Amino acid sequence: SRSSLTASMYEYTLGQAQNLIIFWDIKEEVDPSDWIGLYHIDENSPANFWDSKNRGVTGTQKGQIVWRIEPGPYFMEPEIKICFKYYHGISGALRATTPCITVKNP
Repeated sequence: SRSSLTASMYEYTLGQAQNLIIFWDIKEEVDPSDWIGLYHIDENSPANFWDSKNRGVTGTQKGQIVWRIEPGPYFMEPEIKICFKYYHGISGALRATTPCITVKNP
């Protein structure tokens, strides 16, 4: 079994009761420098200084963080394509990623 980063749903409409939970299940022995970064699917710098998961992803192998996708400065488009990315802090090596999540803005 390999390291995985899955999500409750890969499509979220803004202003719904249904929230998006991010389930990470990493088989690698994790470092306390690990994190999940929330970046827009954008043809730009692969650093993509963007949103992220805070405390709770601080080098934990497996767990979940539920999050309300609210229409803020990050969510301006009619359909915001985002992706969560669990990086292993050592070398900043991408350990796991979610499919491109379609955040729809009605």
